[PDB]
Amino acid sequence: FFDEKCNKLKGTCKNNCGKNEELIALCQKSLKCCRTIQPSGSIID
Repeated sequence: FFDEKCNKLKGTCKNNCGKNEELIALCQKSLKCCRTIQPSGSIID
């Protein structure tokens, strides 16, 4: 449910977070929902 909503927020479940990506939710199979955050501005918060 948590990163199911992350899926809606277009967060991809990967092992290690990539470019400007942060860990927002813990998935199964050791995947983590990482959001590709937009730079230049104050992230997403």
